[PDB]
Amino acid sequence: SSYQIAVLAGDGIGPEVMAEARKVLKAVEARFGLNIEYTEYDVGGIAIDNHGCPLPEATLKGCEAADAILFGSVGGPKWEKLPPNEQPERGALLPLRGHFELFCNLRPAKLHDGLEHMSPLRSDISARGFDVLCVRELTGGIYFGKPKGRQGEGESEEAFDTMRYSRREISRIARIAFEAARGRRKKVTSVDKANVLACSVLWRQVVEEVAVDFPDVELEHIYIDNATMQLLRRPDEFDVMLCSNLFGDILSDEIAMLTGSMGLLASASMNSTGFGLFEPAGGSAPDIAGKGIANPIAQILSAALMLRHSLKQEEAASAIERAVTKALNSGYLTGELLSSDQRHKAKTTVQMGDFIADAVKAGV
Amino acid sequence: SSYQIAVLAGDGIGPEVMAEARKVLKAVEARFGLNIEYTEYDVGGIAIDNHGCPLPEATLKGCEAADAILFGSVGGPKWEKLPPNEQPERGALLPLRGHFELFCNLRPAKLHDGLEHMSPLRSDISARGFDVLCVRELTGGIYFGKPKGRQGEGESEEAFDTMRYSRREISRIARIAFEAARGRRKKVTSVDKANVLACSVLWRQVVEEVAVDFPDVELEHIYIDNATMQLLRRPDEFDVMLCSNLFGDILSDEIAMLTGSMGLLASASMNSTGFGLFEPAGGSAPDIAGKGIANPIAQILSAALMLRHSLKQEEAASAIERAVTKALNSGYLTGELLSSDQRHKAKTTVQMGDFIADAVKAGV
Ligand SMILES: CC(C)[C@H](C(=O)O)[C@@H](O)C(=O)O
Ligand SMILES: CC(C)[C@H](C(=O)O)[C@@H](O)C(=O)O
Ligand SMILES: [Mg+2]
Ligand SMILES: [Mg+2]
Repeated sequence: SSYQIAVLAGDGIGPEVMAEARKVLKAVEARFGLNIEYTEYDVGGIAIDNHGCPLPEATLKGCEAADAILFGSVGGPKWEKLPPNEQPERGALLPLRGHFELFCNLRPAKLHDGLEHMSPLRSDISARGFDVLCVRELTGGIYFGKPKGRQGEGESEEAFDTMRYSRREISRIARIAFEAARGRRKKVTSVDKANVLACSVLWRQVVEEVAVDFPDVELEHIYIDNATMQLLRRPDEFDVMLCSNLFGDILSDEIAMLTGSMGLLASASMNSTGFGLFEPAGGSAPDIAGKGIANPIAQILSAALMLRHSLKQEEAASAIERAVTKALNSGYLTGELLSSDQRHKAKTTVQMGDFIADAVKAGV
Repeated sequence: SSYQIAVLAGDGIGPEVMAEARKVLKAVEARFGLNIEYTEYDVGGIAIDNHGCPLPEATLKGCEAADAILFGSVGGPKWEKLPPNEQPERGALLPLRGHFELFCNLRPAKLHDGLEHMSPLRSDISARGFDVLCVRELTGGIYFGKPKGRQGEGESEEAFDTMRYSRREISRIARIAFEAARGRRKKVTSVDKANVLACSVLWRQVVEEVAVDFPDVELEHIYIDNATMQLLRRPDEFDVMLCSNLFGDILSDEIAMLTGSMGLLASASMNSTGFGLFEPAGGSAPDIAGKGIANPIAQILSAALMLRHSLKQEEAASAIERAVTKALNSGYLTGELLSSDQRHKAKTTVQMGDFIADAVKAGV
């Protein structure tokens, strides 16, 4: 039967990189005999312009009818004057995560062979490589906890946010981390602030409870402040990093920047039934939008993660991943991945998409 | 009149680096005619061993009678089996900050001339230098907010922590940041998560209120996740970074590690009357304790900050800072500051203290 994908390209470079993801997907559909239908919906900035809000009713209903959401990027200068609490990025993402109970965020990041020099780390550290999967709990903690608000006036006006976690919420994300570790390098590093936070005392406790089901996986705990430091000295010693909502927000961006290659990084946000939202790690880069410069790899790898986790099409997901590897080691690189004495070897967004789609079609 | 200093050397390397701070201070007392008396008290690990708790009554009362606290480092392997919530570091520091209302934490970090190569940043980034002062609010936010605890049992057992800030608490730390910026490079960067947290919406609002008193200082706002990334790409563009409690905990460690030289970094925690606690940024390094290897610079610069901020002895504080600079550019370096082909040029803890004290005495 026909899978149904909701396509939410958003703002900035979203539509131009989404076009290349669709191109690649068409090559995969033909090679593997998949029947996939796509419907496009406004989200973010474009939705505010066209409908008055960043997540229109029609869009939300469209996602409810889909097997997965293939998401681009949202936001730009034009809407920053809106209060930070009505801007498009938060306005679209928090309710989507909340509505669909997308509790599990996966953010894989690795240094690719040959591109170590783009990392902002010292060259002897980046030479060692790294490959870290950040597992972030997405629907609990301080993002959605109540009470939240403010009271009082004048000097004594106060605001409050509540961080809350239940054993059940911790155990379900921890299990995901352990199962992932089992397929990787069998180490989970859980990140908390258990010397200060009641939530973190419970976090650490529950993670140790879950660990009894995985005697083959090594478990260590690290404080969030220390983790930001250790990622700079020994990123090669981490495998799976397991984080609460806010800690994962922070650490995943640190790790992404350590690659030096955010155009290569994708993200999956999923619920327990396998429905998810799949997006590039980076932003909407409105200043390069419309010029065919943007790197479509992150959006293409988003589609690969969607095939794998939501559609259960492992062979098709793998084929995309290998087509990307082929591009990277055949010199098909975009401008931001070249030292700028090389900048004239740069491929455009379309050339990248064509190459990758052709590779899939050729049986890579 | 006689100043009174409470000396809390703590664990690990604390006592051996504290001895060098006292040595330097004796040279300063003679050169500037200061009358300072010191009383030593147990804190941390040693206090648990000798008194059953990390912050004995006698120690707390001793700090109440002092003009300032000169603090070493607390913690070590021996006490980690204690729950993270009874260990010495949290057990000593949170109640001290709480009791004395030490709302303002200053954590200056800079790359020193000639030591850029110790930074874990790529050499073209570290070559540009940086000098960032982290101002962290220390007594509010999620560290001390109520309610805090847990309820329920089994799968539905839940924990909670509450982040709370008042206009008054935000305005007082913001003013400190702006006044510091005014003496530095006239830029404050305020760090928040205003797209998610009610506290951060209020934070950003109050900081903009305070800014009207400082039309000469540039103000920008950045999200905490983005800040962790931008520190890796352009640390030279930041001057004063203004942070809430938890965000400052995280960012200040990231910045410290970017120096590559944590043995050079000191911290001040102060209340509005000028009483403070002054400590090295790093930990107690129990594995090198007792060998005369530890770098005493951080502890010596702690004493300089104490002279400046608590005792109002600017000339004496400055003299120490220049004696440290003299050591660094006369090849007086400890082992961790040398590439290990150079490791035999290393000076010991005592040699460093002697050199620095002699320099102060010679009128540096
Ligand atoms: C836009 C914002 C609400 C979001 C988050 O904080 O989760 C973003 O920073 C992220 O990492 O996806
Ligand atoms: C020991 C711990 C409570 C403390 C904090 O979180 O403030 C420490 O990490 C720090 O940075 O001083
Ligand atoms: Mg983020
Ligand atoms: Mg800390």
